[PDB]
Amino acid sequence: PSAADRNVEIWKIKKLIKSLEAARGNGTSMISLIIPPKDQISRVAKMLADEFGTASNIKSRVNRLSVLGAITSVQQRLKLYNKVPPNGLVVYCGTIVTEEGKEKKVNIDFEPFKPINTSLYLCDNKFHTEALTALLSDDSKFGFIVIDGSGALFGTLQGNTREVLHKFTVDLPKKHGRGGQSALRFARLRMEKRHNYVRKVAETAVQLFISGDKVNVAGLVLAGSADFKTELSQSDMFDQRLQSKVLKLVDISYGGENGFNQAIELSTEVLSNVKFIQEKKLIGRYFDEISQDTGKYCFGVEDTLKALEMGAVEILIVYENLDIMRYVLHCQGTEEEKILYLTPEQEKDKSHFTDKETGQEHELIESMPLLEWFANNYKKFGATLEIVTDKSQEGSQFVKGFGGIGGILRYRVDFQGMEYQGGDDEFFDLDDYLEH
RNA sequence: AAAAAUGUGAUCUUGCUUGUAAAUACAAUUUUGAGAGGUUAAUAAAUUACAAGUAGUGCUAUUUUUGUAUUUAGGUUAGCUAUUUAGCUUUACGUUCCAGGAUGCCUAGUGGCAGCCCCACAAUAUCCAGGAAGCCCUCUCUGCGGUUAUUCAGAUUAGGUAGUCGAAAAACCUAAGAAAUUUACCUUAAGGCUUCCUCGA
Repeated sequence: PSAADRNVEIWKIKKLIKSLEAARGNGTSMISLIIPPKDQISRVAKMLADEFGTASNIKSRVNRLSVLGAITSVQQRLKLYNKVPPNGLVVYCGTIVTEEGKEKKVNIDFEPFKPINTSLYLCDNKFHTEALTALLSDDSKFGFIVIDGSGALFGTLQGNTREVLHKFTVDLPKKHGRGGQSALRFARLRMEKRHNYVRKVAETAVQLFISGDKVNVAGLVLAGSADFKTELSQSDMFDQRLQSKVLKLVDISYGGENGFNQAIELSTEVLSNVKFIQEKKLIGRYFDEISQDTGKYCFGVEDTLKALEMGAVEILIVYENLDIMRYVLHCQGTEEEKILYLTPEQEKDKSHFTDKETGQEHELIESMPLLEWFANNYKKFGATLEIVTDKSQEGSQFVKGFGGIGGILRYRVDFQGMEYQGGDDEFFDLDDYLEH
C-alpha cells in the first residue's frame, strides 16, 4: 500500500493491455501464463514439460515448432526465478505479426499487483488481458470476517484474489463444573460476562474495519454460527456507521477455511447488488434535484471538459465503454488547427474526417481518448471520478442526451454547450493550436 | 693350599631346609596398521654372610708345621633327534631374539697336535631353563571403510520421475564383507493412396 507507486503499476498494466490486444498470433503460437503467489514453481515447470511432450505427439511439423518454441521460451524465464515472489508473476510468450510483414518476438515477465490464485495458462491465437483488467476495476476489494466459537479469522477478497490478514482465538467457559456448586446461576452471570466479551470482540473487529478515520473495503461481510454474528451485528459500539453496509449474514458450521469460504461466495453476489442500489440512492437524489429545476447538473461531452476547468464539479461520472474520444484536426488551409469530439462512426473514417450534413474539412494526425485523460487528471481539477454502467434505466437516460460522460456541481453553474445544456459557446478550436 | 696337636666332652665349621640383604643385556621377529590404556594375568632362581634345626657336624670352637703357589685355567646348566652310525638348538616351554650364574663333574694325563686347559678321552647330572621383545582386549587417527539427514547441480536418458553414479554435505565412527548391481516406470489423439480406346509417310 504505497501512494503513487500503485498508480505507476496501473499505468504499465493499461499500456500492456492495449499492446497485447493489438497483436494477433496465427494458430496456437500465442501463450499466456499467470503464476499466483505461494504456488510452487516445480508443479508449473512439470506442467510445462508435460505440455512439451504433447506437442511432439501432434506431428504437425509446422504447428509443433511454434508450440514448442512458445513452451521453451516461457520455461527459460521461469528458470530464472527459484521461488515465486509475493502477488505472483505474469509472463507472456509467443510469436506475433507486425506492420510490413515483420516478425516480432515477445518475452515479458513482471510482478503483478494484488493478483492471487489466478492459475491461468492458455493456448490460443491471442493473449488474454482479462486478468489484467480485474486489477483495473473501480470497486475497492471485499472485507470478510469469519466467526466461530473456537476462534476468529480475518481476511479480504478482491476479484478472484484471496487474502488473509490476521486471526486469533478465545475460549468460552466450556466446562460447567459438576463437582463445585454455586447452584444459583452464577454461570448465567458468567455467560452474561461472556456476552460482553463477544460484544467487545465485535467492537475490536469493527476497529479493524476502520483505520485513519477511513474504511479499508467498500463492502464488509461477517459470518458465524449459533447466531453469534446476528447478535454481533447489532450493538451501539459495533456498528461504527458500517452496520448499514453489511448485506448478508450467513449461517455456517465447522468454520475454518471450510464452510466459512462458502459464506463469502454468497455474500459477494449480494454485495454487487448493494452497489446497484447505492447507485439507485444517488439516482433518487438526482431526480429530486431535477424536481427542484436548479439546473445545477450539466450535460454534453464538451461541457464536461469545460466543467472540470472551472473546478466547480464535485462529482465526475464516466462509463468504461466510452464512445467519445479527443481528436486533433488540420484545416485544408493549414493555417488553422481544430478540436472536436467524435462518435465511433466518425472516428472510424480517419482519412476523410468529414460530416455529411455540412461538408466540414478535417484531417486527423493524433488522437487521445477521453476516458484515460479524465482518470489521470481528475485530482488537479478537484473533481471525484466515478465509473458507472448503462445497465440501469438512469444510465440509459444519460446515453439518450448527455452521452458517455456525466457531471455533478458543488454549486449551481450555467456552464457552456447546447442551450438546454448551458451557454451557446459549445465548441472551440483553441486546444489544437497549443499542441502544434 | 697340605701335615704337629692341648683344647672348647675326642670333633666339623653346615652340599640341606627355614627367616634377613644383592647378580642373573637391550633390541629385533610377532603382536592393535599405528599411538600403546592392560606390553593385562600370574608370579619367578641362585651364589656369598648370620641364627635355628639338624641333612652336616658334638653348638660354641683352638694350635704347630708345610706350601711363591696345588693358584689353575677351560668348559657343563648341552639339548633334541636316529635302529645304528650319527645327526644336531645362540635356550623356548603364544610367537620370537638373547644370559646363561650354582652345584658337581670332565679336560689337568693319555692318542693327534709344536704346544695346550685345544680335538678325542670331551665330562654326570644339573637349581632357574632366566631376561628381553609381544597386551588373544579398551580410547584416539579411523586399518577394514564405511556409514549417514541431505542439498543437489550435475552425470546418465529420446526426454521425464525415481533409482544408480557424482558433487557440495548435518552428523556419526571403529576393529580388516575384503563387498555389487544390469534399474525400472512413464508419453505419444487422428499419418499420406488416380487410369483411360491411334496400330503417329
